[PDB]
Amino acid sequence: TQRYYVERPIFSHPVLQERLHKKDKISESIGDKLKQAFTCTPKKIRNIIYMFLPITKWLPAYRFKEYVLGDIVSGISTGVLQLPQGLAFAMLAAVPPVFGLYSSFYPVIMYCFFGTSRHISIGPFAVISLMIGGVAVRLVPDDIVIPGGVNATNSTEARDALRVKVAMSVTLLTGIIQFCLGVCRFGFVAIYLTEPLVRGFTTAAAVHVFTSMLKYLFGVKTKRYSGIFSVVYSTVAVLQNVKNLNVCSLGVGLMVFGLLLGGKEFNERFKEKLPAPIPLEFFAVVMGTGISAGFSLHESYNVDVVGTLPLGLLPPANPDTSLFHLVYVDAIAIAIVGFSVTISMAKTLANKHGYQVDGNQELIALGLCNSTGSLFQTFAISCSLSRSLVQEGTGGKTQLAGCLASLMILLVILATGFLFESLPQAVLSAIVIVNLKGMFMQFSDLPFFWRTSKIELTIWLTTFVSSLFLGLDYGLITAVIIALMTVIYRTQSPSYIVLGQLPDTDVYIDIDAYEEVKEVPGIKIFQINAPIYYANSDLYSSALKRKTGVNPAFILGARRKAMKKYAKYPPIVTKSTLPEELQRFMPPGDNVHTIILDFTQVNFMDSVGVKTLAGIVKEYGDVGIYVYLAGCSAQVVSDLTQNQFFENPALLDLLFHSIHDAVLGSQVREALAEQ
Amino acid sequence: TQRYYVERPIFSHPVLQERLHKKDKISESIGDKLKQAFTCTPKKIRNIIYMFLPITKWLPAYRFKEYVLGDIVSGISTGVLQLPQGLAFAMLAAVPPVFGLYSSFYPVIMYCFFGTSRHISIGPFAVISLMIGGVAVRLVPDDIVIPGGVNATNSTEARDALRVKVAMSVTLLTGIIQFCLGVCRFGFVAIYLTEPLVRGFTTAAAVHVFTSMLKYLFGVKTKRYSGIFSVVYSTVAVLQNVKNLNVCSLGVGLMVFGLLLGGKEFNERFKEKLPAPIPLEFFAVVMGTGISAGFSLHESYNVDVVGTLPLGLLPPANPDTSLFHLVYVDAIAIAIVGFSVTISMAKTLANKHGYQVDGNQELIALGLCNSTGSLFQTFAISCSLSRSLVQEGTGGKTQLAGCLASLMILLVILATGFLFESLPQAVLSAIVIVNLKGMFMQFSDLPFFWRTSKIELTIWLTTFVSSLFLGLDYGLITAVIIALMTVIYRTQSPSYIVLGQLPDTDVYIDIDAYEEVKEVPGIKIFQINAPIYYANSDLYSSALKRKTGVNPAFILGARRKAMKKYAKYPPIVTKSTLPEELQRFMPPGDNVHTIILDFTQVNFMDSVGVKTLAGIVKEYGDVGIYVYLAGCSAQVVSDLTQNQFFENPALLDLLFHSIHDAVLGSQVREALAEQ
Repeated sequence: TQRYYVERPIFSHPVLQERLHKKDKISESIGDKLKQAFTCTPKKIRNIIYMFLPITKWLPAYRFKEYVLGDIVSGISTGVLQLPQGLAFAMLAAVPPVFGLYSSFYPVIMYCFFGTSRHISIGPFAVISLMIGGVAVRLVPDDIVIPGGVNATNSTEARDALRVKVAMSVTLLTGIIQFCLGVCRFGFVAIYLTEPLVRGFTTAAAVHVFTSMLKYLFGVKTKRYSGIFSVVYSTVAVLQNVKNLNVCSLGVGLMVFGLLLGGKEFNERFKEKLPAPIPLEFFAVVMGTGISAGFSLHESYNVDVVGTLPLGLLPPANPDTSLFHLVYVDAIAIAIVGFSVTISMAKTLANKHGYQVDGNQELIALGLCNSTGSLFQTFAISCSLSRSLVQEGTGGKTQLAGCLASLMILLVILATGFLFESLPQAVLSAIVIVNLKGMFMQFSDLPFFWRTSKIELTIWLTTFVSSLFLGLDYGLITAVIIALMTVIYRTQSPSYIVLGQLPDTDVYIDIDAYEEVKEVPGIKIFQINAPIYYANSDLYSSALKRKTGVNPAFILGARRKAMKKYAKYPPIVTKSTLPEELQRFMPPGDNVHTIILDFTQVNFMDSVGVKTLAGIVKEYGDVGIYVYLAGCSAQVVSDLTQNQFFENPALLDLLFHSIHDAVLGSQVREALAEQ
Repeated sequence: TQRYYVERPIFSHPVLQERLHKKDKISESIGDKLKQAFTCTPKKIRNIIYMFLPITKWLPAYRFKEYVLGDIVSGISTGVLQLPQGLAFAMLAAVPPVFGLYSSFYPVIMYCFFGTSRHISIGPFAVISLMIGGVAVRLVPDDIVIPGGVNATNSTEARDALRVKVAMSVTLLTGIIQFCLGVCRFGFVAIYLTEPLVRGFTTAAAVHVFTSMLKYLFGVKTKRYSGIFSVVYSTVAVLQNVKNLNVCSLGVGLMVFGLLLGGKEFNERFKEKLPAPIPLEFFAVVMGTGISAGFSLHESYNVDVVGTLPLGLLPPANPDTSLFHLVYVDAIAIAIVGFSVTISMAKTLANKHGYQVDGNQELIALGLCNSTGSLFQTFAISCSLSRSLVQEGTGGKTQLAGCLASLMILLVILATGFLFESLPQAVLSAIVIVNLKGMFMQFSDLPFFWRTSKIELTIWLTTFVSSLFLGLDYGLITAVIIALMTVIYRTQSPSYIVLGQLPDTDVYIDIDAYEEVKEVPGIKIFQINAPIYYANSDLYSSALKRKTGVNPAFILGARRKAMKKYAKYPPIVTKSTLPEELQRFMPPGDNVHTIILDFTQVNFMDSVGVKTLAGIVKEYGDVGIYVYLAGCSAQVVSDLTQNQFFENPALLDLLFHSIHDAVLGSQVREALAEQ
């Protein structure tokens, strides 16, 4: 009507090509673009400093008026949750518990200096601690009888110190690997961690942490498992040793568990203006240690206890390097899983607040944290998932909440430690299990991805199962590979639709979707929303033949049967005119004379796709049906040209700019044929 | 001009949707389509019989007049090449050589009954024989001293028989696995074997066969290697034991090698009308055995010899099944690699002649061949690559060439065998090495895929290297995974191009490609030829901001700096009109008022892509720039709707049917704004 007036000639490929002339587009010194900048410009230097060491821009652009309160409250809460988590993951690392406080202190300040994620908290992260403990057990097994010299009982201090040394070596190697990956721009790999992949992976990690804390909650001594089917073995071992437990350890653990669930529900449900997310975990830990000490619980009823915490800050003893030959593989595994968890949580919390986390810079910061921690008697670190959620939800505006947690841990390690000596391990297990609630709430993503899109649900469930039953490392690798497989599947099951023309317009849409579209007579239009490549070409050809209802093989068979019933410079022609007897013995099907293949949606093709297109064109030409490509893009035209599809026959004339151009060209030649 | 006259109203999404009404499209009993056919129709029964047991259609549709000559000549040549190849692969399987003739006899007739590939020959295929020999060595090592009873020298017959039993068990398991995969429609996986993948894999297999035949060519006894870096270990072992060789074995081997190369060049170069591809290999083997016997070569100069061939056809002794517990994994590996090689060669020879090979039916036929062979004292089988090329090139029109080879092997095993007793292993090694020439000629694909397309070259080289250095099994798996990774890369590096309008038409093409396209004033058009999904969204957004030259963040910064210099039911609005002071202090850039995102090429999106589009629209709306989606397909519109992108705001009005519709709608609203 009033608008959209075109009045333009028929643009086949040769017409549009002769209409317009190419440009130069060849810029000089291309491919060596970054060689010739290398400048000492102040802006570039400040940008590099901002990118490597972001605290140069964190501090000056600080907003006191509200961030002071936000970070104060969030840091208080996150350090409160940090102390018991650090202790529990330390005792789970087969390392004396104070090294958990060291790991909760040093890497936090190092990340503050070098990290970019606003809402993140850095600590032991029990699965990393599990791998560290498995390595320590492997290198320093329990049965080792060392000639100490005093000829006394087999004190565990020597074995514990050897395990600590193993932890130092492996964590230093992970730090070095992480830094080396970070400088070499490996953080780009963090783009393959989808949202459902991250959700499933973190939920599997939460299930791992739960099944790990089970054995301390029950007060049961069981053999430590690590590797593949680790969670299954841990759970079955706990259930096999469900007998001979410690009834009082369960009593205190479940008591603090129930009171802590009640407190969390009280604190979340009854949210008001002035009330803040009270530090429940500190109350839990102080009541637990008070009950344990007042009732002599460790010596009366034989409950497992944290034990003695050697006070003071130890000097930076340089670690050994001769255990790398034995720990390189598990150092690689620890570094990979730590980076994956850190970037996954930093990204899923950056999505909520709209800021960009550089995966490479996260990797560099995490590696430097791990290395300096190894220098300062610290095992490997990562992002604590539950503490990250707690710091985010409480309103941590900057990294200063992490700093506040670090200084509270510093207070615990310098002044106190007399106090938390008599603390049941059940209290720590209950605290960790309760704080896994934020991770466990991610199971609501199953109905969501069921309604929204089942490919994302498949990614979620596959990541969850693979990451739960295998380790987080192998589970993560297989989950990423399968998430990438989903794209191949999505290009392997396209939507082949036959198009029909909206009357007296140029709009071509699905014939069997809107009933106001009547396909133009004697023309069939095919349309695939996928690239035509090796994993897709045969399906595309078969679908064309099936859906258009025009199979050249059946047509040739019909010609042969009709003939049977009748018994009563280059030499190139791309179109064999039909030498039929001009009879009706063939089935009275449609009299289609051309087929238009819509390549607007076809992103690319490779050699197999071009071969199958040559086959399609040749077959339909042999039967007597023209084939037109419509809307071929420059990428697709180049992919057709590189392969020997245009040996300059009248094949460059089969291409048209759009579907309507192809329809009009076919109608024009059909009218010309009647002349 | 004369044609292409549209004269149609502006079709935004709501206008086109209200113009036309949806159909039903809901067919009854959908999703259970194959439940309600289950017919005894004669056509369906004959189709099923043709599909499972194709010899029912091979024989009746046979064309004597030319296929008789073709199959006669091709069968003669292929059986001639079959005999020495069978013997060599048998002695390489750590199995006495006659079982090579059994393997060359029974599975060939079984495949004739059940196989679909016209141009294929079935035999031992030295790498499969290598895996079989490795399994036999593992289960029956050389050092085993069995109490035979005669208390004589440690005769190898008992050890050889135990190795044969192991071969029986493993090949029966491979046959069962292959059949079970074939019935369960596993042959669809053969669609992921690209052309370059197949070429690289078969060239790596040829290199494997060459390095395997080296040690028999040199007459050197070396430890057998199998597994990962197998070829490297075999070659380094041969070169380490390059000393203490057998000079006469090398003499005869290189003599027949040179004469055979000369004969092959004579036979191929001097091709004429009446001359046929003479059976060179039979002359080679007969001269070799004549020289070995006449000069007493095995006992005079100590050359390795084929040995005695126990005459006659052995009865179908049923194999044991208690070795499955030990050989299941290598049976799976053998079945996978055998199917991969068979389908790869059958497909690459079906491409030359234009006929379809059902991967599932190939798998079923190969499994039945392996199983019945295990019943008849046969080790595992596959498609011989060199013999497949020889049968194809000589002009094998049907499977009867395979039958002729099988009957010639039957003649060798029933009548002769007295003769080939004194045959040097060097002659067989030279024959195999010479016949690897067809596979080695595939190295010409490197310049071809260098000029044509470098993704295919990357697939070729990666498949070759991975399949050569790892085994064919792990190499094949990694090659397939990387070939699928290339599609992810191809969607991760699209061609972002800014479009410009061809004057007074509706054709929009690249601005910096043709210099006759002038972009419409105050509009920027962006265009990606890729899906917008998780691995692609951030790159797409950054590329839009960079290439269009319109970054909302820099624009907001410019507004803030201008303000600084000045110091001298639902509540939804998708477009924040600019509250500027109406001043020029901002940089004098373009005054773009809308950005049109071309989604014609966008095949699909997932949750991450829809999130980044919501972000893009929100950002540009906040700055004061409209964003229009142009050409969204039904798949993309559904992907936008499932995710909460249309919460029925004026967002369903941002979609337009085509680029020109979006341009005209933006110009219309801009004109209306001036009112």
